[PDB]
Amino acid sequence: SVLVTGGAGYIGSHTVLQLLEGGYSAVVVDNYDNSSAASLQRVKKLAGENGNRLSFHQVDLRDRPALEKIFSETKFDAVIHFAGLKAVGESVEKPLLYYNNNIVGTVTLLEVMAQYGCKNLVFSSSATVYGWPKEVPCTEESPISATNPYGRTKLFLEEICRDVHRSDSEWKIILLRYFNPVGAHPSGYIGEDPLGVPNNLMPYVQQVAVGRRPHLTVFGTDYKTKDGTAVRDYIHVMDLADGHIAALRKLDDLKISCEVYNLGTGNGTSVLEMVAAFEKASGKKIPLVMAGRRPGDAEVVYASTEKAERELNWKAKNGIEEMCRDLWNWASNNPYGY
Amino acid sequence: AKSVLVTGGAGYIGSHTVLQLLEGGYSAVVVDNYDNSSAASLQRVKKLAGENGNRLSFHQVDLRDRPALEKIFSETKFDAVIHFAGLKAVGESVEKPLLYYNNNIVGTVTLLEVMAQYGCKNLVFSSSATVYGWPKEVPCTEESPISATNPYGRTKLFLEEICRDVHRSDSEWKIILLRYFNPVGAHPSGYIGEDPLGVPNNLMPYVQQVAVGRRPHLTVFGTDYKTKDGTAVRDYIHVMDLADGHIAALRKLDDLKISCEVYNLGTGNGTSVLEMVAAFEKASGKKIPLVMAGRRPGDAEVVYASTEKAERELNWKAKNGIEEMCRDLWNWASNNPYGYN
Ligand SMILES: NC(=O)c1ccc[n+]([C@@H]2O[C@H](COP(=O)([O-])OP(=O)(O)OC[C@H]3O[C@@H](n4cnc5c(N)ncnc54)[C@H](O)[C@@H]3O)[C@@H](O)[C@H]2O)c1
Ligand SMILES: NC(=O)c1ccc[n+]([C@@H]2O[C@H](COP(=O)([O-])OP(=O)(O)OC[C@H]3O[C@@H](n4cnc5c(N)ncnc54)[C@H](O)[C@@H]3O)[C@@H](O)[C@H]2O)c1
Ligand SMILES: O=c1ccn([C@@H]2O[C@H](COP(=O)(O)OP(=O)(O)O)[C@@H](O)[C@H]2O)c(=O)[nH]1
Ligand SMILES: O=c1ccn([C@@H]2O[C@H](COP(=O)(O)OP(=O)(O)O)[C@@H](O)[C@H]2O)c(=O)[nH]1
Repeated sequence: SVLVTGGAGYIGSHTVLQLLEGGYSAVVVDNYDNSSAASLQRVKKLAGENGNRLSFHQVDLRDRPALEKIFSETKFDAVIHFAGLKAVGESVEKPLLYYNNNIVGTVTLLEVMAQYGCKNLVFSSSATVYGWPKEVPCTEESPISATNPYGRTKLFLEEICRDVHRSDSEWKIILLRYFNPVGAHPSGYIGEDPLGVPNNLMPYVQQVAVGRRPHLTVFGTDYKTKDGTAVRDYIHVMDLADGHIAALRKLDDLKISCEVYNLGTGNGTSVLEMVAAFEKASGKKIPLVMAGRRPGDAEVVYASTEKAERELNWKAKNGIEEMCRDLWNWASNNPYGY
Repeated sequence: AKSVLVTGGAGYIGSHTVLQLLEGGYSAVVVDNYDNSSAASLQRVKKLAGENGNRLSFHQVDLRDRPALEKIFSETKFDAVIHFAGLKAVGESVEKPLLYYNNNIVGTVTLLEVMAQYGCKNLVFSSSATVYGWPKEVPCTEESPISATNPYGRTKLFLEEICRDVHRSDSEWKIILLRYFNPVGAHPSGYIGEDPLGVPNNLMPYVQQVAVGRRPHLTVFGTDYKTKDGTAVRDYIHVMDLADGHIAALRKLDDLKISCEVYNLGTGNGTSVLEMVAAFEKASGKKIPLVMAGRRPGDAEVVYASTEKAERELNWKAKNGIEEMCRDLWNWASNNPYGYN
């Protein structure tokens, strides 16, 4: 039995489905800031028999009575915490919004969790905590420093989790630094369906590919990379989902405390390479506006996979070609989302 | 004709600072939740401010209570906000980090948001020398590396960062981050001073608690340091001089080429824990039984301020020395041994 925060969202979507399919039970809480209930209806059907073990509610983590009601009626073995705003660029423009939602929401969740004696957490952290890396592939113990308010929320919230653990050794925490999840379930029955104007690269791309946005703005062209565009470690959302189930099994291992794990593929890809990958998979051509660097972006970021392999027995198995096929497969069949 | 909201204004530094605002011609509205104070301090500031008492207003309000705070900002054109409110004990922060993060960050964020809503984007923030961490170079300059070593110190580091983010987001904001060193003492009248609720975590309130007989002994946190007496060295400033620094900061806030500046408020001198205990014993005539214990989680070896920048840009320099600090502490305590009764 698992509480999934922001589980109507992109990665949450997929992870819930994986939980359901792995024998677990799931309660989702989500305020539908960047998702709708409709995504979980599709996870329900897609999950088949196991779909009877999913239940979901419209709750803001900051609504403490609403969240208390949730933990009242169910004992949680673990919380998986995906809820938050996640856009570097929105961040720089709207810092309070982000410290409000991410830190206040999370602090409330940690407080309620303790109050009801659920003290095992998997936390959605981000490669953004590496800020602008000095070193080729970012290890877990690389220097941690943020560059923008979203980065700082995640960095701050990791430090806050370390502080909780240290205060109270009943707590079992795993911090997962996701690099750049992309793709969809290969069925194409679910996928990324952000509300509002999209912020992430590939939901923006899919929407341009389908008529919903006029062009993709490329953020920066003078980077010190082989084609001038920024480089990221793009990872198949389904691999990312699976790594959460491995986090979950790791939670009651030997003597875990407050462990951090990168979840990436270890390979860097430029924004243009991603475009071109997407165009290969889609056969559609993406109009591009070349713009300046987006405030807050790192230049090259990609994972060390070694710690996650050694300790979670987890590795990503899909490559770019798969991520784009699955995305296109979801996008083709679901051009307006849900 | 100037109007100031003081968060945490019932507290040690807030109380003294509110008094100096009043004597200074300012009008002050205080919002406190009496988590670590009582109304008595502001009753007493009123009387002491004399005629200027008429310009003090005090509401009992938690910064996290957004409706209440909106009400306050509705009814009064505030020219600037001094934000003192928060939990401050590093020992408690380690045991209860959520309390600290919750109160300190939710509290501040909600204030920043209400301020921005009602067009009051002038902030003077209670930061702390604790964000200097374990400093490589002393004196500690406003340019030096910043860092925290415990939850409390994280709330100040993180909030400075947030203020910096808010500034970058929105150039209307003018923000001074005041890094207090170690406030000590009381109004020389003896009529007000520090009175924390429950167990004091700061060194000198704990000392005066032992001296009047509330507390059996002072635990010395560290005797194995690389100081002249092996005890931790800090920069202790008269709270009354700290308060004048706020007046200096408010004046400064009315300068064009300001946006988000750090100023140290210290004396620039270091004093061991045992030197402060010796100086208090001289001021009071009391013996302070000492338990020698280990270092406190996060404590720095040596921390004192560079005063250079605050001298040049704020036109402010601490005027009281250690003897004066201990004289007024004792003048307040002797007569109010258990605080506002
Ligand atoms: N997608 C990425 O590239 C990436 C990379 C690293 C880390 N992350 C983090 O992973 C998590 C999930 O990412 P995602 O791509 O699934 O984002 P998403 O927006 O698809 O999902 C997040 C969900 O959180 C919900 N939510 C937001 N604030 C909430 C609140 N206060 N209370 C309740 N629900 C709330 C949203 O409605 C949304 O459904 C986030 O914490 C994000 O910051 C994402
Ligand atoms: N005193 C020091 O040694 C020192 C050193 C560095 C920084 N500081 C900072 O200076 C500020 C003032 O310190 P102080 O010595 O006056 O402490 P204090 O405890 O006397 O003052 C804090 C005041 O804030 C109030 N308060 C706390 N949380 C509140 C909330 N959520 N809403 C409303 N009121 C709230 C308390 O009731 C109290 O009156 C604090 O922010 C502290 O962290 C103090
Ligand atoms: O409209 C967009 C969205 C993203 N990106 C770039 O694509 C990469 C992936 O960014 P995204 O926002 O998806 O994730 P982030 O790396 O910020 O977590 C980065 O180099 C972004 O600058 C871009 O150029 N245009
Ligand atoms: O009960 C106490 C409180 C404080 N200190 C020491 O006194 C100095 C100042 O402590 P305080 O907490 O007042 O100041 P901070 O350094 O936290 O701002 C530090 O070296 C503390 O270790 C101590 O020995 N015993």
